[PDB]
Order: sequence, then structure tokens, then C-alpha cells
Amino acid sequence: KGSMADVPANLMEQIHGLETLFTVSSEKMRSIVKHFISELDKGLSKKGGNIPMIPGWVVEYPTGKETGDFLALDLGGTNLRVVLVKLGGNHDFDTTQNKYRLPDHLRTGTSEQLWSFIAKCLKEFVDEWYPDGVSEPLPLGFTFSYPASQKKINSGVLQRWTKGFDIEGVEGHDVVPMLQEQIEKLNIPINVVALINDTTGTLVASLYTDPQTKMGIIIGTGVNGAYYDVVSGIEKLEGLLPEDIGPDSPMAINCEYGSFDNEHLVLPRTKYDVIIDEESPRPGQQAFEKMTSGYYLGEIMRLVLLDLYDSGFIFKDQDISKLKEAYVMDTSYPSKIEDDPFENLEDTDDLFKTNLNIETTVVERKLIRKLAELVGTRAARLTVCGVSAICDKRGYKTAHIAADGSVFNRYPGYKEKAAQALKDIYNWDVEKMEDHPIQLVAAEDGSGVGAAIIACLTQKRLAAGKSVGIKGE
Amino acid sequence: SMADVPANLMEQIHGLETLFTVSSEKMRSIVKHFISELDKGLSKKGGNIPMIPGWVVEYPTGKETGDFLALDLGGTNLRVVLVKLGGNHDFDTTQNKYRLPDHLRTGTSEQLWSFIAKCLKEFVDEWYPDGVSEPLPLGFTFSYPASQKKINSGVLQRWTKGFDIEGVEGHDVVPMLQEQIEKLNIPINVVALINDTTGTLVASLYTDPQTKMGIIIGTGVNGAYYDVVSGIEKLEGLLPEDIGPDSPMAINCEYGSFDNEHLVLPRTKYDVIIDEESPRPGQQAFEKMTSGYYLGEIMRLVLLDLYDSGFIFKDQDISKLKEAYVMDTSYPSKIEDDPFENLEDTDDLFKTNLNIETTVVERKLIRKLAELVGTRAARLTVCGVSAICDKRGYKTAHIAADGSVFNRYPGYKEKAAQALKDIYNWDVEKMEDHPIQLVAAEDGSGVGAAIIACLTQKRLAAGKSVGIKG
Repeated sequence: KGSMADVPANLMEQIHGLETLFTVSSEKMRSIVKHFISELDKGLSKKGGNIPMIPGWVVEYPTGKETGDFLALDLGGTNLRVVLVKLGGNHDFDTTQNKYRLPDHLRTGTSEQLWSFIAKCLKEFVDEWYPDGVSEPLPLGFTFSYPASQKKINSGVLQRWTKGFDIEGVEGHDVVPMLQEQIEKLNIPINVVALINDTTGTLVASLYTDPQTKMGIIIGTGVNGAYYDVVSGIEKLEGLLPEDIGPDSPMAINCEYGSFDNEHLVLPRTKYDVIIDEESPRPGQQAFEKMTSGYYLGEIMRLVLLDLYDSGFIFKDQDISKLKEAYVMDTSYPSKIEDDPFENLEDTDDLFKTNLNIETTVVERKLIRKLAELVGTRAARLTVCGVSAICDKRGYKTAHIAADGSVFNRYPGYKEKAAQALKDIYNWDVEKMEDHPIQLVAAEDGSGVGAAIIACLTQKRLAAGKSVGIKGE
Repeated sequence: SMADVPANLMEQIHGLETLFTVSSEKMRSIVKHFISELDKGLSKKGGNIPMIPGWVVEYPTGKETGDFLALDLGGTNLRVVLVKLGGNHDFDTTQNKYRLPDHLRTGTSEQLWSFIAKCLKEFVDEWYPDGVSEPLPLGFTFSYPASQKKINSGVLQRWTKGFDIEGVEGHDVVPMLQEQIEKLNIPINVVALINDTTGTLVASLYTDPQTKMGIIIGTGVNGAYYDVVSGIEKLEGLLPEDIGPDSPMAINCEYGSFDNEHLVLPRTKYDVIIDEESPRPGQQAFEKMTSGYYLGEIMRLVLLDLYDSGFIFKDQDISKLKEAYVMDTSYPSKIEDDPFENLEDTDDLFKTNLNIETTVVERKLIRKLAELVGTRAARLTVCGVSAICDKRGYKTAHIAADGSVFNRYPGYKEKAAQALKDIYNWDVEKMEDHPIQLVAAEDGSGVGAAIIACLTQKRLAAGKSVGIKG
């Protein structure tokens, strides 16, 4: 009975236009899902597609029965962490970790400098927690989130550095023996048995603790999704697989679906999304990421607000200079705006006054709050198309979708928006979000615990002479 | 851990360990005196702990139904909540929140109460646009120090939070609010006034039948629990027939003032300085020792001491460190949360905010200190829990906890659970199976006030008493 109550016609007309632009109907969500499924298939065929659909070489489900000590290394752009995981054999584990800031020089240093530094961290970690030593070398899973290809789980050929890394002699080389040799130079009892993407670990660690997990999903600054296909449904692997990775074998897939619809034929791009892509570092790339990542939501809002300012609707007597800086509005903007509990939107007031030097009227803030809501809701509804596509493709009528990332974890009402979206797509007759057949739930730690459990599943196969990659690798 | 710390500094660290460590023995001795002071507050003579009756004389069953209002008055904001009870330990809520105008703190009484009534009007017109047929019962959370002779009364003893409004101290705030409601014609009855902690207790008992205490651990500290009428000497001869000796009675302890006599709390010289330099020296002793408001200040004074004795920050500009309260709760909290081997979060904190560069060893000392401070505060806080549970013979209990320290201070739940285990020395493995344990509270000052209002309205409708006779 309230809401946009006090908004003048000149402005209400603009909001309606924005509602049209940013609303994704159930019909549109289903049409996207079909194109998505199509692209997942295309990605698993010999021909390939925009969606990479990368085999992760985890060829079995965790049972929950696994036991013992395993390690993870999570190497990022700024930090690494080392994680010790003790598997309890009953869908349970204890963890302990330490975290290390990378020295400034590693970014542009030598290959040796990077791997020897990681190795010193490993030794210091291992010395502390096993004063006496270990019966067997500790299997280690390496989350190496840099573009990298592999023909077996226990390798990773770097395609290219990102995040400002610029180390010679690594691109086009297998990083696993690089690290392994620095480990042994220090005499650390560790075997690097796997290299993974964090999203694969998210899938694996979560299926370990929660048997109903059918997907690992990351929604933050980046987006990605991982799930288990079956070898027999992967045309591109035909003629490449060894005897003991048979057709019924599970195969974890790292989708890298951020690239879905780079053709721009499916997603509902607005004039604002076009500007964002055109002005971005890689125009025409990362289409789905650009439509779902939390990284762009403030930027969408900025461009809308600039458009409305330039057309003379808002901020009429204000100095809007600071709003002219690309990315000046990060994810905290829509987040704080949707989270604002005040009738007069005092948090929104404070955000604009103190960070942008813009004073607003109540009506203006009402429009700003409506705009953040449309943008957040759009993102969730598009994201959930990825989830639905994976479930429909695989026949999962029910599922826990194990979710992580700064948006899922911290964007206000995101869980509610996503559950509503899934309910809209399938048209479920259900009361409470807890009862939805397909539902997002908090993931386990993917880049750490997930990598360690992958190390376990890998070790058991290596110790029995069972393959974990294309025959002859 | 601390292998890199030289011997001379390690001695200073040991000294601080000694000063800030609370033994399980000292915890039990403090509890023993805390129980005595709870008793003295319930006696005719009274004591330093006010032990205010909250006039909630029954337990919620969870079978209550209906539509109920709450008003939560803070120092910055007020919240109006509509609560719908569904008859099964369940509820739906919707709320609005309003910012108090700048001038209210030092304005007139009329200005405060009419602003609040105006917010109530807007809320009711939004959710009941066609009006109602009979008044909506409202519970009013008013957490300032206040005596109560009846559920729907609150005589302000003392403004806090920088409120300085004339003609309120010493007077019942309920009629002042009710009056402005009438002027605007809002179909509301203010049927109850409550302290937030009382609401914490009652709302949490409504959804969790094992709740035996409501506790707030934040800027302010307080606890509430149900005593029994026969254990409240100060009400003897004051009660009507239908509030008998066996009736439950919710008690708002206001135990921040526990041990103002300085006889049991293990105050260090740093605690003494904080007290002497505070706006109310000699008051709020227990609060000063357990509130989150002082945790950074304690650290600030220790560090300043070590600097003055030539141990740390030797070549640093420590001027920012000389300002009182410059270090709020976010300092020990971010420091304890620092996940880096070389304490990189602590580094940025000091450089960026205090313009102080630290060595690795100094940051190890700093982190050690924050742990000591946080741990001490949790152990002293649970002396209050333990005192209430031992007073009433609760051998098992859920302690419904709320407040910025309980909710956000790093590892606090673990420190508190370990402190209870140390006190009782239980035979128990998993922290989740602790006999007496803190659990997350329901919304005290919203959902709690509405439920108390529901309980009160039920008594009134049947003619039953809700205060002293008279």
C-alpha cells in the first residue's frame, strides 16, 4: 500500500522504464536456461563452445567415509594459505590453517623465488604441526586459480598469468613439478598430488559433508560453477581415456561459465551493460560474468544515475563530479542501499553525502533504493539460470547447491532473491525457502578443505595404480 | 608462536599474563559474591544491584496468537515492530526504523514523546490503513535505568547516551508517551514497559523452551532471568492475592553496578585509570570490566605504559595513542581476527589509524594482549551467568545472548564456553553439549516487547494484576 507513493510523475515514468529494462520474467529465465543447457552440451563436444566445460579429473564421489591427514595450498594474487585437514570418516573434519602475505617482489620476480617462498611457508607450517614427523608424506592439493590446462590432475600448465603476475619461464610450463622440487630441496614430507580450481574444491568438499550436494557455485567478484557429469556424456574425451576411467565414471566439471553468451544473443543487456562491456578491459568477453558478478552492480547504478542526472531528473543543484569516475561505486553501494532499514533511507543519505558529496531528497533516495533492488534482483535471477541449466541437463529433480562468494555471503536478501528465482522458474507449489526441491546452501571451504579432500581422493587412486588423466600422461 | 620474542620483552608479556589471567578459582569466588549481591538486591534493604521486577509473572507457552506492537527506543534511533504470533513457538515480524532528530537529546519532554507518537502513527497508518476495531497492545522497550511498580510503568532514574531532557528523571515515562498517542488518536495501548534484557529472555523462551536467562553483552551489559515471588523480600506485603509466593517473576538485574565497592573484581592499575578518568568514577564497576566499550581503551593504556617504560614503539610518533577512547572495540577484535603469520591486519590497523609502524615481535605482543583482554572479559561475563544459574539451581540452561560483543567479537563464544567449563569443571567433550551454554537470542527489544505485551494483555483481559496493589 506504500512504496513509490510520493514519487512525482516525471520521475515515476523513469522508474517504470527502469523496471522494464531490469526485470527478468520467468519466461525469459526459462528461455535462457534452454540456451544455457545447449551451450553446456556444446562445451562438452569435440567442437567446443564459449563455455570451457573443463574436466577436473576427480573421477569419483567422496563417500564421506574417507580418513587421514591432507594438505591444501591456496595461492592467490595477494596471499597464500596453507591448510591441514584431518578427515573424520563420518562426513566430518578438523582444520587448521595459516595465511601468508606474498612479498611485493614475487609478482615480478623469478620462478624460483615464487616456489621457494611457498616452500618456506610449507616447511614452517609442517614443522609446527608435526614436530616429530609423519609416517607417510602428506598428500597436497594445490588450488592454483590462474588460467591453466591439465591432462591429469597432478599437473597444471599455466596458460597465462593474471592479477598483475609477470614471472618469466612459467607460462606454457607445468607448475606442479616446479613446486614439488622446492619442497624436496627443503626435505618437506609432502606430495603435490593435485592442482584444482577453487570451484571444483567447493563442489567436492561440500558433497563430502552434505550427500545432497549436486553443484558448487561461486558468486562474488568472479562467478563460476562446478558439478559432476559422467564420462559417457563427454564426447570430447572419447578415444583419450585409459581402461580404468570407464564410461560410468563420474567426472567433476569446472564450467568457467563466465563466458556464456559472448555472442550476445541471449542475456538481456541494457544500454548500460553495453557501455560497461565496451569500456571494460576485455570487450566482448565474460558476458555472463558481466551480467551476474557483484563487481559491476555499483557501476550499473552509476551509469543509470548519470543518465538521469544528464537528462535533468535528479541531483539538479548538486556537484556530481565524483560520480563521473568509473567504478567509484563498488559493490558496497547497492549492498548498503538495500540493507538501509530507515524509512527516510538515512544510510543511503550518508553514503552519498560522505563518499560522493551528493545531497539527496527523500524521493531521490527512494529511486536509488528501487534501482539497487532491480539490479540485485536481476543478478540473482540470471545467476540462478546457471543452476537450473545444470540441474535440468543432469536430471537432478532435487539438489543442494553449495554456494560461496562475497555476494551469496554478504549481499542483503540475496538468498531470498535466488530462492524466489528458482521457485519462479519451476513454478513450485511450496511455502518456505527451506523446502524448495533445489536450494542454495552455504558451501564448505573450497580452495582449502576442498583441495585437501581432492588430494585424498587422488592419493587413494595413485596408491592403487589407478589413472587420474588421459591415457599415457 | 612466540619463538622470535626476546627475553626482556617476554618478561613483560608474562607480567601482563599474570595481571589479566582469571583462574577458575577466582571465577568461583567472584560468583559466590555475585550471588550474595543478587540476593541483597532482592532484599528490603536493597544493594548496589537494582534487581528490578519486570512484572512478567508467567512463562510464554508458545501457544500465544495475535498481532502485537513493540517500540524500541535507542539513543540514535527508534524501531517500531509489528509481531504476529502463530500459536506454535513461531512469529512473523515487520518493522520500520526512524532516526531521532539531532535536537531531541537536549530538547523538551513533549518534543521527544510527540516525535515517537508521530512515528507510531505513520507505522499504524501503513499497516492498518483502514484502522482497527480495538486498540493494539504495545510493549515499549526503554532500557534506561528505571524502577517499576507495575508492568506499564517506568520511572526514569537517570538518562544515559547523552540524553539530557529536563523534567523526566524521577517521573513515569509511560503516561508521557500514552498522552501523545491519544492526541494523535492512535489506537494503541502501552500495556508494558520493558528492559531489552527482559525481552531477550521472554522472546527466546517463546521459541526455545530451555531458555533460562536473557543476557546482553555489548556496549552495555545486563542480564535477566525468572526468580520466584517468595524469593523477593522487597515485595513482601505489597502484592495482591493473584501474584502469589510461587509465581514466577522476571527480573531485570541491571548488574553493571555489581561490585562498585571494589571487593572482588580483579581490577588492574589500567582498570583503575579507566574508572578514575570515566564520567562516573566509582560506578558501573562490573560493566567497566566486561563491556566491549572498554576493551580497546585497556589495550591503549597498556601499550602506552610499555612505550613509556621504553619497551616498544621506540622511534614512533605515538601522539594519536595519547587520545582517550581512540581505540574502540574494533581494535582487539580485528587484532584477534588477524589470520596472518606476520599479523598483516594488525600492521595496517596501526599504520593506517594510529600512524604507528610496528615490528613483527611488537605485533605478536599486541595480539597476545588482545587475546588476554578478550578472554578476561568473557570469563568475568560468565560469572554473571553462573551466579544466576547457581542462585536458582539451574543445572542445565540455554543462556540467550545478544549484543555486539557476543555476536561479532572473534572467538567470544569459544572463550565463554571454555570459561563455563572451567568454572563447573564438567565431564563433557563437545562444546555443543555443554550443560549451560550461550545460544543466539531472539530479538529482545522488538519481538520480546510484543510477546510481553501479549502476555500482559492476556492478564488484563481476565482482570489479573500486573503490579503492586494500589
